[PDB]
Order: sequence, then structure tokens, then C-alpha cells
Amino acid sequence: SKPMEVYVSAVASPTKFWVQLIGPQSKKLDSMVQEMTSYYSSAENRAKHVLTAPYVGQIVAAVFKFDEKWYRAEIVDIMPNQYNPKEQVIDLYFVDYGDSEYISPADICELRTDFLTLRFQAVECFLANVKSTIQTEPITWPKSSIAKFEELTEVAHWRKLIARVVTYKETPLPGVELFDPADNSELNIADLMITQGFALPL
Repeated sequence: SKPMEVYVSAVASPTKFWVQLIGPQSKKLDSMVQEMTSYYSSAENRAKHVLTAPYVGQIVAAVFKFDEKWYRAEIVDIMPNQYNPKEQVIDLYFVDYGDSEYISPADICELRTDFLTLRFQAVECFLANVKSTIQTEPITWPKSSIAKFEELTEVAHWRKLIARVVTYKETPLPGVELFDPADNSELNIADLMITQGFALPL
């Protein structure tokens, strides 16, 4: 299996997380985020792309106020605002990173068409050859297993990892093996989790 340099950009669980491919793609992403952030920081530019008639599935531009950057995002739900009956709350999937956020429609614009050019950068994966420690079910990962995995991947802190795709599950979802080339271990991330009791094999 060919080693692939990736970042883990977002995590739900060891069996649901997102990677970005390192290379020409990651540099293009960085450039797009800057251009979209410059462009939509202008009230006059936003005025050209007023969000009207939003629908589930629409690809939009949205600012994440806490980092003040503008992102490509997919509307996955349109929900009531419990405090404010004037606005909805929009559930947005951030297509280049993999996190989802609840976002006010005030922070959303229609996406300028040319910003659609770049392939959506976040690739959803599961960690191959592991399962939850908890065998009573419906089961999910213990929060401590999720935190271990976030720590091992150093999610969203630009830690390069070496990925190999080794299986698939129901297009197919890729199951990957992850290795940290900067740690001092020959074990991959699945093995570290199993040997330390945060996951079980099979």
C-alpha cells in the first residue's frame, strides 16, 4: 500500500473522521480560504450573494466567527432557533475540513461559482481494524477513546500522518491505517489504541 501524507482535519470518532491530502491540494485549499475570506469580508461583496431560499444540500459560503475565516459549506439541516423565531439555525458541513457547525443565516452567503472549482478537500474515513471497547450495545466509542484518538492524530493542528487505505465499508467509505512519522514508535495508531486499551481488534 502506497503511503499517503495526510492531515486529520476533523474527528467525530475513530470510526468517523476526516483527512486532507498533503500536497498541491493543501496549498490550493489555503489559497482558496484566503481569497474567500478577503472577498466575503466586504459588505458590498456579500450584498451580491444574499442567501435567499436556502435548501438542504446547497453549497454556500459561511464565516466561522471565532476564527473570522470564510469556508465552503453544505447545508445539512435547517433548524428552528429556540431563542429567536426570526432566524433559523443552519447545520453546515464544512466540506474542506469535515467539522459540522450550527451557524446563523446572518453568517452565510451564496457561493461565487468559481469557488466550486477545487475538489472538496475533507475525505471521510474510518480507522481500520478496530472496534469499540464496549460490547454491550448500541455502541459508540467511549469519550476517552475519542479523546485518545484526537490526541494521537493531533486533529486540526497540522500534524502530518502517513496513511494507507486497507479496506472499505458501506460509494465506499475508506478504512485506513495511520502512522505518525514524528513520534518515536513503530506502532501505528490502531495498534497504539489497542495495546493501551482504548480499542479492541477485529
